Amino acid sequence: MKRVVITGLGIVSSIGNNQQEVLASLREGRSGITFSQELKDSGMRSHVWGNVKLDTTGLIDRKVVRFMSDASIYAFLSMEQAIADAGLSPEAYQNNPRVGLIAGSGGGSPRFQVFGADAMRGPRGLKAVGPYVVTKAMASGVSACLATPFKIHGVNYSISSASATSAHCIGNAVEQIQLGKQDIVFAGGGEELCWEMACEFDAMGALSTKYNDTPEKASRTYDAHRDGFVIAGGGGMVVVEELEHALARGAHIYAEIVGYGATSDGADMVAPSGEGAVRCMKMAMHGVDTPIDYLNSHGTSTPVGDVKELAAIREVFGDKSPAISATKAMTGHSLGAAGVQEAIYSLLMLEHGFIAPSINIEELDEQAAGLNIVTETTDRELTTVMSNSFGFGGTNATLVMRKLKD
Amino acid sequence: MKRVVITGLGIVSSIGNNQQEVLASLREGRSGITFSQELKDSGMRSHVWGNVKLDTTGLIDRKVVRFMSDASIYAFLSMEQAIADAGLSPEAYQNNPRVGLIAGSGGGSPRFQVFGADAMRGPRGLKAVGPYVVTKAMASGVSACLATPFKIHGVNYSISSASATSAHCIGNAVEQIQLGKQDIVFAGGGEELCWEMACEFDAMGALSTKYNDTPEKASRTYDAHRDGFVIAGGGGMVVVEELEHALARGAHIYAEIVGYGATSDGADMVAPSGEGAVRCMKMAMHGVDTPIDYLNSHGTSTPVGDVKELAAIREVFGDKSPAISATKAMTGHSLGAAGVQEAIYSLLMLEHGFIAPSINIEELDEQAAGLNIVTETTDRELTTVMSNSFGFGGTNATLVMRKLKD
Ligand SMILES: *C(=O)CCCCCCCCCCC
Ligand SMILES: *C(=O)CCCCCCCCCCC
Repeated sequence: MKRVVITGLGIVSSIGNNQQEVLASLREGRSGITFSQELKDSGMRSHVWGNVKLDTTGLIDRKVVRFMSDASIYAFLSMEQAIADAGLSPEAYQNNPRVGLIAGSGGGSPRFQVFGADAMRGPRGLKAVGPYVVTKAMASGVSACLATPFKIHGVNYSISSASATSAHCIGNAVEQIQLGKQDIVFAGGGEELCWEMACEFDAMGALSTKYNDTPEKASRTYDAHRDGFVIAGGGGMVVVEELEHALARGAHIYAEIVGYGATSDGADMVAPSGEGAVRCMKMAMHGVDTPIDYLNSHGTSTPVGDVKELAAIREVFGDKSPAISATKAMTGHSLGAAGVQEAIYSLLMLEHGFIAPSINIEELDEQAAGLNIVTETTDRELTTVMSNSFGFGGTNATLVMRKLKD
Repeated sequence: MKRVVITGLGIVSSIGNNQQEVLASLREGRSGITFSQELKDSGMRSHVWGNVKLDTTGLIDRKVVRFMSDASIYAFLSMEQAIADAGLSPEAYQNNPRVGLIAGSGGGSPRFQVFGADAMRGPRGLKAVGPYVVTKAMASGVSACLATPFKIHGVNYSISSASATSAHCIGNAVEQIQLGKQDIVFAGGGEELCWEMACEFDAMGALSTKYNDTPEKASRTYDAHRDGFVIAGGGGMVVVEELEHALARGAHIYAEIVGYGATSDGADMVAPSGEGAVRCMKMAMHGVDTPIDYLNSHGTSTPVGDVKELAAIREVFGDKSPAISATKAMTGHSLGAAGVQEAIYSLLMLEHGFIAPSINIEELDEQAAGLNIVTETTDRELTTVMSNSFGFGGTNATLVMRKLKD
């Protein structure tokens, strides 16, 4: 029954360590992809990634960071930013039963799980493993490592759904507020970047391997010669809040979440059916009586995936399709963190009135003909935006956000 | 607004491969803990575990099982049982937008995450890794691997929260129905059992190590000489359904879910605060006009944990406490699968009118004095039952289930 808005955001990504840096990159169509000596040394074929350009050493208290893996660290930093951006003080959100946290990652921590196994097999056994691997490697690490130090008393758990992970976290947060159980819920996620995890993707042939010499051109959603996505890492968090509660404290409102769709393909384990995406987008548009001005597609730069989504978009919008752009062309695929980060990019476009470009399209794919895929930064007042997130196992999520009247 | 009931269940645990075996074990007070050569050979101090005594070979189609890890296998078999028990046919739950699945695991698959890293570092590299490690190792493996083959079209994702994982999955399923978004939601989870995961717990001193010579006595919740929990694996699944929809199809109803609590401690990373549990139980009891007849405790058999929960119980019920028993004394701690399996044990006690015994208590802990702890199988007509699930990161979940009027 309650209305839900976003009143704060935080982000650590391949194209910026805060929203100011991210805004700059989006407007310039700047790539965050670099060559990775780590991936190459591991024996992989894909040697490019969207890495976080930031030394996190000493940014978090020793007694707090000892339980964390990179996914949790990225999410933590993003939350600190979100709290400051939202203008919330400790006395308001801490030890408050009406304030919760829903954040997750797609793979937990392959790095620390492998570390533990490797240590256990050495001559020092248990002594070499140490007592902190469980909180670093458990699937709920991102929520557990944040809810505790931030003194959260409300809901506390992680939602995981591969590449749709953080989108579902935001959606579930919305639901908690609509149910009247929470007034504020920090929602987002994080994902570490390491060969331990990346090699499994390369092994299934999902990663780009043809552009290692020109890193910034590897991620090329919609380009006729795309050859897989570029793995990335990072984190993001947004403050989901009940409308009256936000207005009562004089919060800055970025937008209202007016639609949330969550569906399942029930078809293929790794490829989207398209049919599920159609139902997801429609579900998210139910009751939304303003046109979608911009759509931030899932578009990972894969042969099948890119066009399956475009086909879904055509069926949903008919001859009234919105401006479209795939920011992954610039940032790479941050997996579990993709949902929240892309929701954030969309919010920035909505807040500053511009559409970020879909870069690296040298030869548009035949199946993309006729659609308005923006390839250059465009100034334009936007009112309603949509963001898609699809994951392995046929899990779909769509979020629709709209400016609040006045 | 909608009322929610459980119309089917499935389970694969250390004390039974279906509800018939589980029921017999609960009544007899039979342990499912055995000696593990695998754990001993790995270099661990804890050599006992609650293993699934079932050969799963050929129980799942080749093309489907190739994408799964053990957690998914256990959950899959549990879902098959639940579907048959619920009396649902393919046309009833398949390709139906109103039917979903919410199931998870606490750690995904440490075994396959390590396999991938090991294979990659060998002479075959990517070829040895293979194309199936991602779906086996990703945190959402359990939901992805079930939703796809069972043709699920509704919600599809995993909730993870350490030892409260599958309890939150059931609670979220309840919310989806209350929101009127789904008519049926399969909820539960699974967890693999392997040294790759167990050694990290031993490394932090969380597992029992003093009773390897007498495996069946290692797990002893509330006993003065307990020394940590006994790790276990397995799966569970329940059919969460809207009341009218269930009645309309002549379904057998085990009970109605009349309360669901989800809170956070915001205190310690590994130990429960007690305060969070109090708030969680009170939240789940709100509006419930009948007394709690039986409480299936979290009780993992750890020095600190066991008494913190007892203190919370005492705070909530005072001198009028319900009958209490920790089934983990029999089954071991199945981590991510604990929530749903224990909900199932509780439903069986409600359905068959008996209280399972809290075994292995040779010297009751002094802090348990004055509480109604049951140590002998006791026939008694139950009407309302409660089950607690707490996890690392201070995450709490409580479910309250009650019989439906006549
Ligand atoms: C998006 O759907 C692509 C798949 C993301 C899965 C989450 C990350 C899993 C890492 C597992 C490492 C072996
Ligand atoms: C319950 O809270 C006890 C902790 C369970 C955490 C989930 C299982 C994580 C295993 C993988 C990391 C070692």
